[PDB]
Amino acid sequence: QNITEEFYQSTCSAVSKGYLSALRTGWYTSVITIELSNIKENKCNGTDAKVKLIKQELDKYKNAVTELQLLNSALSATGSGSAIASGVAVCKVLHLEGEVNKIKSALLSTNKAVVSLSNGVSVLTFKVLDLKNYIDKQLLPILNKQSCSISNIETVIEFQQKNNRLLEITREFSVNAGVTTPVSTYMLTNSELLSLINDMPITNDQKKLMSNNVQIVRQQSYSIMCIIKEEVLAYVVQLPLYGVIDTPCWKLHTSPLCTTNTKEGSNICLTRTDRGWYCDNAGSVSFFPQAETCKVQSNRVFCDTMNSRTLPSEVNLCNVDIFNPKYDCKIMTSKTDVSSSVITSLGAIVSCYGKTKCTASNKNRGIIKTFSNGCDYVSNKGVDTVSVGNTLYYVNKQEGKSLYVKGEPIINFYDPLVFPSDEFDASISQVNEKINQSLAFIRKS
Amino acid sequence: QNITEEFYQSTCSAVSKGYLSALRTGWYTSVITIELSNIKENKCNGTDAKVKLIKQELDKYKNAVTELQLLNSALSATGSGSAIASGVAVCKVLHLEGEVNKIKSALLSTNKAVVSLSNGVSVLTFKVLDLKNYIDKQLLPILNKQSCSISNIETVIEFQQKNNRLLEITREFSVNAGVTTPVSTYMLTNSELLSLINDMPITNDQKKLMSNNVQIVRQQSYSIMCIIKEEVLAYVVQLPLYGVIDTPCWKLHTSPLCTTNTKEGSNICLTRTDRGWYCDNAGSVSFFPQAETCKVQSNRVFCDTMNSRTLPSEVNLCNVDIFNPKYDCKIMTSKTDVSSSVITSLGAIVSCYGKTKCTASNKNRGIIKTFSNGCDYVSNKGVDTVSVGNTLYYVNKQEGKSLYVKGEPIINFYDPLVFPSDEFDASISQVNEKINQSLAFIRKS
Amino acid sequence: QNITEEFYQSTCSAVSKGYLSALRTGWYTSVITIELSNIKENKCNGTDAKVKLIKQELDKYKNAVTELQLLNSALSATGSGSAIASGVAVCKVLHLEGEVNKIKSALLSTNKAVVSLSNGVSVLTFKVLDLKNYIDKQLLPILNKQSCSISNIETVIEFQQKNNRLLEITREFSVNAGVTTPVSTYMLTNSELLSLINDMPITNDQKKLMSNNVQIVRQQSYSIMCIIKEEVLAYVVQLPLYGVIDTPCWKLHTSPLCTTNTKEGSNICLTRTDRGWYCDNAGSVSFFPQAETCKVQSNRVFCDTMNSRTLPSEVNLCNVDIFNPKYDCKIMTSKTDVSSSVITSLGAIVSCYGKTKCTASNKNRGIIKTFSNGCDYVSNKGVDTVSVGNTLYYVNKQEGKSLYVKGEPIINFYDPLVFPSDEFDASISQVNEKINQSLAFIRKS
Repeated sequence: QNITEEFYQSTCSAVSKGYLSALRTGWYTSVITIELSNIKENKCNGTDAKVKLIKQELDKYKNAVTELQLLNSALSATGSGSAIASGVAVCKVLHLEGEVNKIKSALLSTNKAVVSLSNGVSVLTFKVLDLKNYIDKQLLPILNKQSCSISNIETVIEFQQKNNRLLEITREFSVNAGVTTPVSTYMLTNSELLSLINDMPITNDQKKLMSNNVQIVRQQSYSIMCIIKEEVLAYVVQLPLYGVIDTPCWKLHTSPLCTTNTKEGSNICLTRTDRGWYCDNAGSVSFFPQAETCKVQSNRVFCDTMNSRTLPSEVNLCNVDIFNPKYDCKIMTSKTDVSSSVITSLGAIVSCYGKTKCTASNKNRGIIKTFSNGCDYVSNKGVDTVSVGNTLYYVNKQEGKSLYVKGEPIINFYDPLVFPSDEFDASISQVNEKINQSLAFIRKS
Repeated sequence: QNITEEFYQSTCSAVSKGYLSALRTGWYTSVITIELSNIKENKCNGTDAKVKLIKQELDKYKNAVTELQLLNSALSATGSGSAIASGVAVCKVLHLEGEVNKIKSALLSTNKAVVSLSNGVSVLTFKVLDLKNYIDKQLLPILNKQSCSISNIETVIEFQQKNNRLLEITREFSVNAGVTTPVSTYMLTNSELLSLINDMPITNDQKKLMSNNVQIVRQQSYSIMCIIKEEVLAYVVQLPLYGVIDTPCWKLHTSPLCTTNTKEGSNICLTRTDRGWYCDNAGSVSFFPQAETCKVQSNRVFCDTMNSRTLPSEVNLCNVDIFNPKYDCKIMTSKTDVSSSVITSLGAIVSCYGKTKCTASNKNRGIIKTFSNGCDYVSNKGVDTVSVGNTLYYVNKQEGKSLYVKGEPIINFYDPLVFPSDEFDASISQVNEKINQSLAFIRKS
Repeated sequence: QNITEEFYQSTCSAVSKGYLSALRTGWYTSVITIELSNIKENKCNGTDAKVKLIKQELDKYKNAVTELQLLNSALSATGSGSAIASGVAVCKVLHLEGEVNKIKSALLSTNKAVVSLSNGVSVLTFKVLDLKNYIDKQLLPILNKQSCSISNIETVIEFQQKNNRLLEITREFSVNAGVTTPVSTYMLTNSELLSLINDMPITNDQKKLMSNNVQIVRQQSYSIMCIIKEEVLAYVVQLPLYGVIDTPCWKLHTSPLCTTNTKEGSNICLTRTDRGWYCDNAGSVSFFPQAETCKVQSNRVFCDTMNSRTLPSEVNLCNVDIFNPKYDCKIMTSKTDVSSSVITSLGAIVSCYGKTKCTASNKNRGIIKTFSNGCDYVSNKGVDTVSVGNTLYYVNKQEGKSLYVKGEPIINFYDPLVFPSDEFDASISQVNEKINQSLAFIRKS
């Protein structure tokens, strides 16, 4: 079994079944903190070049802290916006009153610890960088003098190494208005992310999914700059929670269906509008119109429910009978008979109209299929490329069976004289109720 | 007062009033220069590892300069494009003939100075990096020899520190075709940007707005690579000017309005198309259809006028009476009764149709409101989340009064048999003039 | 000659002729390899600060390698997707079985060498970094001991310099799901890219085009992370091939055309929908609807054929006679008489309707042209800016002749009572066949 595909010659559409859902439904916010060192501008009387490198290094530390302070203005938000709303809610708790002392006390003994906030949110806190312990115990005795004298270059490089992460975090936040996605390694390293997942209150099997797909979790996470307060810098990393797992998913590919009679071009067209990803979800179906929202790993589909529409489960009847009386299947009518192709999971839909050259070829055996006027389909078995006019498409070399469901093209059932041929967002019954309107004008006059 | 909100049950739309405009209307171009050092490839006879680090460091300097020279090809542009047209105009003045000597003479004594160009543009010039003074007075005597001998690692690190900014500037320009936005700290640091704002010929109050919102000025600025010429590298930072300030702004949220009779789904819908940001501007109204163009800070709305349409001030009458005879209010008709929600500034519009579960809940008190078939609205008072089907929305926790304007849903005034139910971009009178067309066909036959 | 422009008052459209095509039609994949050093975690007994800097430096090397290993999960793909399909095909060959040994043997003696793969693809292989030779011959004898003793800071900096490129490559790949575009200098330096172009099996003249436009080749290239296998890291840089060169290209600008009678606003509009870039290509015309797909250098247009539609060459007849019986010209009808402007290559189209102030001005001479109600056009000769309402447009200061083709506005030929004024995607004959439908209802009743 695994990934299969069904093409409907009747409706010029294909369905890629066999996928398993993982759907984002929740968020887990985590507060990542960096201890900072509050220091006044010292005046080391000596002009030692070893110290001058430390002084200008310290200025980059000061400018980064100041840059982070200029982003706190940023945080107030509009309007939906709901993607980071759970993380922004945590930043507001960090302001009052003040809640930072509880994070300092918990991270005073360790680096990763759980903290309960004043609004009930129990957050995993992390201490990824301790700049305060460094600059005070190893840089303070160098500048806290008249003259400078004792200073080594290993401390200059050690400072640049411990500093660098901060500069990187500030740089990413600066050119992203305080919110970045995906979450970079500098925002949260893999060892920190893998440890963070293992400590989250989630299922034992949900941990293995996020651990086996850490690169996907980053692409669906947010890093939100919160406060800079009392020798502490804090930002929230908002991790996704997948409440819908292992339910079936299928991808719908649609292409224009037009009549191909010998006339100059006076033909009627028809195109299904319900293309996108579909996944069973809580007795209904979550529909994702923008395919760029879902990321497919192998046979698994990672989507965000916030970018989805929920349809009745009867929406799948359009893939069995477009004229079913249970669900009014969505179509659109026009006369734009321009050739195009869609590359499916295990094949390619080709809508060839006019004088366009539509072929499917093998890279060593030449052309193996030529498409006639109308909507057709070819499997990826033996095919390497698809050519429509002057643009070349590459067929997916994924293994799987393709089922060609032969059927009469639906557009042939309509009389072109009575056909409403410019419906932008209609449906099957919506076209039928308009055909009856035109027939009433003609017969009863 | 401050931020308030009005919901119109009649038209399924809400207005978020109480905002204050800042609108970009102009540009201030500034030329940021880096003195470079023109050096031929020296052959230091010794293989000293301290010098080999300087030699490969110097190669990164040469490759960055060469990379900047490959971007000057880039600059010619199409086509609108008008965002950087004022900055590109300055780059063309820098080419002739040559104007760079005037920038060298002005920046020979200081770092920030005003320069008048050959085409009347008086530009604030900046000298942010002096690589020529460094490599000639501290790196030239090291390689300008047979053997190498005297060379310290502090000079190797000092070179990497003075170099780094340049490498960063070239890297950002390289992967952005010579134009970057927002303007990063490496393109122009905060102290440089804050100083640059204080020297601009603008109002005393306009300086405080840009100084208090430096992160917003960056997001609406452009860094444009100009020339590399005579031991000088120059690029233009194009800063925004806000000519419209403190005028009222309001955001319009619209949602589908459909009849909800018990039939299988044979209902007529209606949706206002004029959603977006609106701001009073010079006796008219600037309309921003793409909400992503405006950035809201607190009660202040930062927009770019180049991405806006100018409508008569009577367009606000659609928020008082959709049937007013002064302005033909824009709507669209369809039959897509699919449930959805819109999160407003101080609430949420919910369009619930069919069997979809539409609720609004508090995180500790449970469900506090359930939405019936039709278009309704709930305030953010006491509400934490909104659920429509399988997708969960977070309501904005901003403080403000919400006004529920009760009224008969406008869709109930239309006879479904005579209703043109697939108008993609129509209006109130446009639907009425089409209803009269259908009534003339039926009665006078 | 060179760049010229023709404005059609009849159809409210302008054509920017005189451009020369370069069209992507193929891909050249190149495997860029970095030799890595497989090392177990040593325990240098001494706590030497010079070695502690090497140890933490070595950890960044280990984390980057681990980060690259977490991206190999990523590679499986959907669905079209065809942009990197030729590069993904090479990554799959690198997996079996194993093909990496052939790359090691070829790059054992040199750095750039040609390799023939097991699936016939002859790929240019590159060895841009030799970390294995460094860490084994200069870092292994430092940590491969009890105690540590001999260790210099020049080796610490040398390691950071040789390391840095790798960290950069991993960072870009990490936040881009293993595929980056444009190809940065760290993925492939200019000297490497210029050398790579010179060794490709392409025409002598095609090499000069890619060498003279290396910044454009990067913007149309892809860097694809392949495998990490046997002390080797490999990623594919997918370079564009331009099979269509020096064929004519022209850009079509369209704007709404509406009647301007004195009524309240009861006017009919008409707008050509076929705007975009057009280039002659293999006896047909490649049409690029999204202008952001093509990049114009001087008079040369760089486009990707995968983002194009192929139309019959008769599509240009709409720029000579919109009513020609050979090609049914695509238009759309509405009543949205809102003022707007389009900046062409050598002028500006202005659609002024209602009470909107539409002007074209010179920066020193003031207003030089005021636009009346209707669709007009002004050349860039003497014009600096165009004002429509509250938004200001900058006209392109490119040199070239503009031809004003006077003609009766096409919208004046239609009777508003019989005009179908809400066609979303129609054509000339499509509107005529609908006008005849309404005339049959009225006369034969």
